[PDB]
Amino acid sequence: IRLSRSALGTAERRDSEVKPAKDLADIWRVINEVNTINLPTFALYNVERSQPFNRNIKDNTGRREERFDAYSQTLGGA
Amino acid sequence: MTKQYERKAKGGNLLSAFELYQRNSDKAPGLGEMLVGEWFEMCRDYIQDGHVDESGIFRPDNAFYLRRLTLKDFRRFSLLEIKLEEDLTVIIGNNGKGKTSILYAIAKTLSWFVANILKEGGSGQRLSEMTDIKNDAEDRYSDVSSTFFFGKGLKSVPIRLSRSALGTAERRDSEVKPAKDLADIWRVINEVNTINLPTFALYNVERSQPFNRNIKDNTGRREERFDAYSQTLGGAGRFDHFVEWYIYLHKRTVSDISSSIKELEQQVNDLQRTVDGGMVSVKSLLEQMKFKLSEAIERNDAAVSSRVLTESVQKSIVEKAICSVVPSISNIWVEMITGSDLVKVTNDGHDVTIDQLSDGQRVFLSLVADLARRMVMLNPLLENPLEGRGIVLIDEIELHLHPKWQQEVILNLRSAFPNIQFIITTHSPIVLSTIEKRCIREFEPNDDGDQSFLDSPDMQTKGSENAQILEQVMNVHSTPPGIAESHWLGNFELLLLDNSGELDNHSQVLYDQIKAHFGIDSIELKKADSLIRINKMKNKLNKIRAEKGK
Amino acid sequence: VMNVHSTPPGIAESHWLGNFELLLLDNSGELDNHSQVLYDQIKAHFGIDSIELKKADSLIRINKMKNKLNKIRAEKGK
Ligand SMILES: Nc1ncnc2c1ncn2[C@@H]1O[C@H](COP(=O)(O)OP(=O)(O)O)[C@@H](O)[C@H]1O
Repeated sequence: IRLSRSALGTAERRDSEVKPAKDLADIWRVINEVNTINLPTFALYNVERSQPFNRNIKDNTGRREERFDAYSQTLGGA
Repeated sequence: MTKQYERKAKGGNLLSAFELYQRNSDKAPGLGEMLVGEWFEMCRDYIQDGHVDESGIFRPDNAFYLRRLTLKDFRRFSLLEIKLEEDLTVIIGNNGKGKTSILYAIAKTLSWFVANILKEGGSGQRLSEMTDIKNDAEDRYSDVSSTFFFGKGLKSVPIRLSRSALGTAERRDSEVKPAKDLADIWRVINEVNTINLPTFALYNVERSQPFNRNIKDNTGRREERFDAYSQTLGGAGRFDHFVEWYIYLHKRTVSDISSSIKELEQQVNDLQRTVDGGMVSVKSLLEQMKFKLSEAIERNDAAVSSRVLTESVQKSIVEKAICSVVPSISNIWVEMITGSDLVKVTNDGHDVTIDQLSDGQRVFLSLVADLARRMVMLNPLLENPLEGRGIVLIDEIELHLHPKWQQEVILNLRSAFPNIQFIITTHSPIVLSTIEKRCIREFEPNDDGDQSFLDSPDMQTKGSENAQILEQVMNVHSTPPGIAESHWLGNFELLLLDNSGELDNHSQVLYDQIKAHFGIDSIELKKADSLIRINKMKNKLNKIRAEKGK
Repeated sequence: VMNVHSTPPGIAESHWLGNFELLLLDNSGELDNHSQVLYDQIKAHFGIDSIELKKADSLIRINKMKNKLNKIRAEKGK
């Protein structure tokens, strides 16, 4: 998988080659929906962690109980 | 009534002189101008007197700093009393030992000073209900005590911040009256005639903001002298405010007033002659700029009457403060890229912007830049505004800093800001290696808050080895205890000591695996070889002694 | 690995052991006025139980008896 970007004000724009990642994640998602499987975990813990306080707002964001809530803001840094 | 006040004021007291000035302020003026001004030019001199030492650093005659702090039932501390150094105090300990709580309490105490400096009879921050009162405390209340020092005239100004818990008979009240008195002195002396005010800054863990490229346009609030007190004791410094102020300085340096006031005068001269004959319609709706001319005349005398430094001079001072403290930064300036003005720096010979800066460099840059801006804005009467009074609290001074940078983070800060009392907390022994032993307050590993005083370490940390400071001061083994390979040298030493000294199979296999793991010329192998050498020589000496006689 | 000194280089007290090495090896390995002054400074700053003073006194002991043995050997080598 290759991520590519061109600078501002450039006539020629470079594209990204992200198809194999889509294929692998499609395999994971389709197999999981047909029959439950174990899904990989992708997390990023950058400097944006260590923020003060906890449970700032009620955070109406999508029912933490459901399984695919584990991928929400998983690579945000905090 | 006034005889004792007159006698005491000549002896070196400002509070009595302040009371005399306040009491004679509302009396009959003119005939009593000399007597009321004599107290003014004794209270103002107390805050303004100072000499330049042999090192070329302005040393105030009367320094302002906090002497001792007492915490009673405040969080994990049942009763803790702390004595603080005049220049630099370092608080060290394990996690959850209350180091952050001490800085938080000092910031809350300084909040009242800041508030009463800003507004007449202002109210500072006061303790929390939910999290500040000690749990399982039989009194359900807490208080913090401060004993600031402002020269021989004010040897002690006790400050008490107190609070009760959720549900009590008597609500404990504060004793912020001396802080109000001192800040009232500062404010009214400044308002009668501009003086230098102390800077109180708190830098918490929450100073690692990722920075925003979008900054609000300069409305004018970032150039007021009383803007260095905005969110100063609030954790993160206002780096966006610094960026706006720096861009303002760049714009006013590249534009200046001598290239605009003369143009306004020329336009007025042309238009007035044009409207001389009549038809003043070309000036009735053009009178707005003629009145804006007088408006620009105002707010400009304040730049000459308050003895503020030139904007170019302020820019140069801030730039040289930033570059001489941050190691990677070489120079900093503003460019008009695609119209908007943005700040660029020089990191390791490259010209990245602020948003491209790493978190380690950006946080330290923001800290030093905010401190320099606040000192420059609050100290307009000094040749070097960085040599001004103040108390700055920094939590985790080594945050996001490489060990190479930790060896020079204290010396640079002390050199840039000589007259600020720094109260810091650290987790690194590399920083402690550059700090005097007298400046360190330590929490014992076996401490649940029942202790009453913070002692200095027994070993001199300044100029010491990192391993020695890790062992004696921080009680950390040089090698990791949880790694099996870290005990091989001691096991080899014991297995060679109990044996006759010859390398038997048990010692030989351990030596071989030590060689295989650490390497051919690791320190462990050299130490093992030296132990073999000394054991062989000791055996030789014992054999010689046995052969000498029976 | 970190490419960092274990002892800070910007501290004047860090080079005191090396300075003592120089001022001790200069004449024959014996103490004199400036060497004794530097030893007193090391003792007062680092302390009595500090490893710095232990290294300094071990160095003094080694050098004094090295000088004695050198004189003994030079006596018979003439
Ligand atoms: N109100 C309280 N009552 C009792 N213990 C508390 C209270 N507030 C905090 N603590 C404890 O005291 C410590 C506070 O941590 P902190 O002041 O940040 O110390 P450090 O900065 O050294 O990590 C933690 O161990 C916490 O559990």
